[PDB]
Amino acid sequence: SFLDKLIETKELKNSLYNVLKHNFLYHSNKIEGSTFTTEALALLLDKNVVTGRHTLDDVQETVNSSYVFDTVIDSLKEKITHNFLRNLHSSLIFNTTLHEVEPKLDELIEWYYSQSEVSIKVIAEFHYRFELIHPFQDGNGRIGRFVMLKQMLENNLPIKIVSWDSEDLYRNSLNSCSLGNYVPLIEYLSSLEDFREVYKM
Amino acid sequence: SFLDKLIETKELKNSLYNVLKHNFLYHSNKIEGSTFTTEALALLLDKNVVTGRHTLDDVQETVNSSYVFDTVIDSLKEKITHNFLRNLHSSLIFNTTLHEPKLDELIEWYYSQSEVSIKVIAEFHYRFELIHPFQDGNGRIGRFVMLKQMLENNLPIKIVSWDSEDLYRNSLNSCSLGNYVPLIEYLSSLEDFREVYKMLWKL
Repeated sequence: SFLDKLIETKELKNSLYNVLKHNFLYHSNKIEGSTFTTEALALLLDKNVVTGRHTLDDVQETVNSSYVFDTVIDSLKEKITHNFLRNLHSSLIFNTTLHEVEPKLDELIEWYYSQSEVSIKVIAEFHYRFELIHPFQDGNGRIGRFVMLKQMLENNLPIKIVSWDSEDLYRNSLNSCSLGNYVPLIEYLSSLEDFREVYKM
Repeated sequence: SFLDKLIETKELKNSLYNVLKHNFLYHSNKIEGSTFTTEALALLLDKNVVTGRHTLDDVQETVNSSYVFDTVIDSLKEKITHNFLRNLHSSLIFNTTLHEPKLDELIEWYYSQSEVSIKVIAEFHYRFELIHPFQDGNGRIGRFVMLKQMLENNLPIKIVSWDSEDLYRNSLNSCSLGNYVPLIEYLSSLEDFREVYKMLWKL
């Protein structure tokens, strides 16, 4: 019923859609080095206004992140494919200084769509394996987290947004992980509060 | 000789080229509503960094103005054509909320002239504004063409300034076909850019 509210509340101001978009894009972009503050990003999303000091790459990648988010929500229920992911990537790196993999990725995808039920463990494993394959030059973190959110929303799972911190718990969690051992990432994701339960109002 | 110095310093930073680019783009963009200050514009051109409050369109149009400027200088001494102007336009409005016979007559008229002067530049300017070939960006494209024509014929380089832009628009208003005198008086009122920054090229 949550997804229903997300789609229905899309056009109204300060809604579930806009809040989720803001938090997710804020943390996900801040991990990758965006210098947008919460108010600067909110201002950019809402009124298309840029404030504070930023590189051109930061701004363009941010705007692209907004478009990619919208594309991800609009293209829910779609099967994750390589050309799909490349569409998201090229949409993400548009107008920037950028302007063995396929079989392993296909294997990962099949593994994902062979599950009887999807859980935080499955999503986390998909995340680490996707990062391990590393199909793209950059944005594997961003694209990967987008896919992660997509998977969470599609399967009515609790919405956990990877949050930036001062000790870098996310990256360290991915590092401590290894093949066959995804427990640190699962612990990290479980550590995070459910977004559904934060803004239940 | 000014042109030679302009070309030599094209690749150089904090040079005559960058001074001309900075001033010209500053005034030409500020006329159209850009909120970039001189320090913000200098920072953006030199280090590719955005500061202060701007719309996305302002930023993108500014950067586009930089690229278009570079393209205009690189295609000096080249003849102005419809595909050229359309190229300038598409380069100008890239990634923004948006994205003929009379014109040919004007172009042929320009390239049939024995000599080019401020009178020809002004007449071409007003006629270009009158045709208004593009939906938007006509002022910018037009001023680019003006600068191109000035540079090609070693004419005095006069940059249409935002301080004077009310006088520019009003002089443009007083103009009519066959009468481009107010615009000529206006351009003559403006200081020659060459003679302002003599330290950079002269002696």
